[PDB]
Amino acid sequence: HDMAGVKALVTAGGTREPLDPVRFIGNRSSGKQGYAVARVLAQRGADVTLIAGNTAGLIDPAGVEMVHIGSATQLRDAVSKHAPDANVLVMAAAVADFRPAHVAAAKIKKGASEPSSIDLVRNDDVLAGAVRARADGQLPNMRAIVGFAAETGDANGDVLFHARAKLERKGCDLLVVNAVGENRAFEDGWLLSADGTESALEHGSKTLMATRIVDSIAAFLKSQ
Amino acid sequence: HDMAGVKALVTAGGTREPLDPVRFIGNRSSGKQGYAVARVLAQRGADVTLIAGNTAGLIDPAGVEMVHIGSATQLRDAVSKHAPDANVLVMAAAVADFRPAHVAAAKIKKSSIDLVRNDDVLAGAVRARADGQLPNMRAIVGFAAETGDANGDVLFHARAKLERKGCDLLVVNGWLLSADGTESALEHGSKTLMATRIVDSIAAFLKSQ
Ligand SMILES: Nc1ccn([C@@H]2O[C@H](COP(=O)(O)OP(=O)(O)OP(=O)(O)O)[C@@H](O)[C@H]2O)c(=O)n1
Ligand SMILES: Nc1ccn([C@@H]2O[C@H](COP(=O)(O)OP(=O)(O)OP(=O)(O)O)[C@@H](O)[C@H]2O)c(=O)n1
Ligand SMILES: COc1ccc2[nH]c(C(=O)O)cc2c1
Ligand SMILES: [Ca+2]
Ligand SMILES: [Ca+2]
Repeated sequence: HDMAGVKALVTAGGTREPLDPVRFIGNRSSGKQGYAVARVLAQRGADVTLIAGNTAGLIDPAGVEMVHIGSATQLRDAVSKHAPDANVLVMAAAVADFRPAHVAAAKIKKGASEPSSIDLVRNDDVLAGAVRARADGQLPNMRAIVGFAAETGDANGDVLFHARAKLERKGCDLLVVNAVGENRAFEDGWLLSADGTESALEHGSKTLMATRIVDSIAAFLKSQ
Repeated sequence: HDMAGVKALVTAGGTREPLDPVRFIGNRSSGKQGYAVARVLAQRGADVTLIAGNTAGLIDPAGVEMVHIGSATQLRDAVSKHAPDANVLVMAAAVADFRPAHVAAAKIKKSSIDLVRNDDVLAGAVRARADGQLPNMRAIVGFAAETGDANGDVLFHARAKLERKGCDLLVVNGWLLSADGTESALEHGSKTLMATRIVDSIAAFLKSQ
């Protein structure tokens, strides 16, 4: 029970930026990977609370207090509220970077006219505010902040050169890059610790992936 | 088994228009209504093909030919390949009306997005039949999604949609509008009963033909 006596808060799923009651803007996270690690935590003795975004269809993990949100701002409101109680923070949510400038209260009808263009307004970075909040002494309880990253690589640089920067810019303790697995085929794995450790993530299932991460988390709490 | 020897084509769920590998634009359909009709359809003897977009984790109906799609262009092309074989088309998919002007092949690293309209598949099916490309098509069904405003009721707007679209039946959400001008109400029973009233209403038409 390596995680006995730990209150752990995790975010999972992808957020939806409404355009109107029906249309919206999204990121392609199923949420399964985030659910998978919270489930392991509960297994290792951890006190888990799950903020989940649009992951319905998935079954609620046993022993985990669940809270549901929809927009990316609804996430920030949810995270801010439960955060000063948690010992560990895990942000496996694919949070939307932007949202429509205005939301109509009703459906927008399809016209025979040059389809207009959607202007955008930036959403609050939840993980960056939490590093600041702790840094400002607002988190006496927080012992661990874990991020998740997706990188493909550009001609600026590969997938790996890109997330050493993101780890340095966001300032979290561990960063999981390219870490979602496959149970079906065609469905780079990299753990970046804050020590400069670049342990690679074995290609495998969501569970072994989820196990290695909590495995990587526990060690840190012991080093602390 | 009133639907013996009937080839039937169904769409259900929603489409997703890529922005890049990760971001996309969609709708909020469950797919439940369409899956329910294909299910009821199969029960009465139909050769069912389900072109299915985004759902809530729904399970593929059985005895149903399934086709899975993501974008709306993937749907149009999916419907076109399978259309000349069917005797009935049921267009319960919530199809995206537009898609991004540009799609990135890789992730966009951290404004305004320009848009392009998607071809209206149901309208393309209604005229296609009128033009004699579908001797096999005997019934074409649309589904209306209305919230309403000050220009009219959810109800009025969709009297317009029946005339603009030109299909055999239009089911509004619970109400059902025939091409006779027939206007029926749907009791909010189970989606299973709604789907039952619907196929019953579809069947009635094929005899009136
Ligand atoms: N490009 C599109 C979009 C809609 N659909 C179909 O057209 C019907 C009408 O649905 P609705 O979205 O309410 O009609 P729209 O013409 O898109 O009206 P609106 O202005 O509300 O968007 C649905 O069966 C849907 O499957 C379609 O085939 N072609
Ligand atoms: N508004 C946001 C966006 C992301 N994150 C967190 O920051 C990490 C970065 O995820 P990713 O989307 O891959 O990177 P971005 O922050 O979007 O940066 P970029 O656009 O450069 O890829 C993730 O753990 C995510 O949960 C967050 O909480 N706040
Ligand atoms: C945008 O980056 C992504 C893309 C897909 C994803 N899936 C999951 C998951 O929780 O399974 C997380 C996640 C993040
Ligand atoms: Ca992003
Ligand atoms: Ca539409």
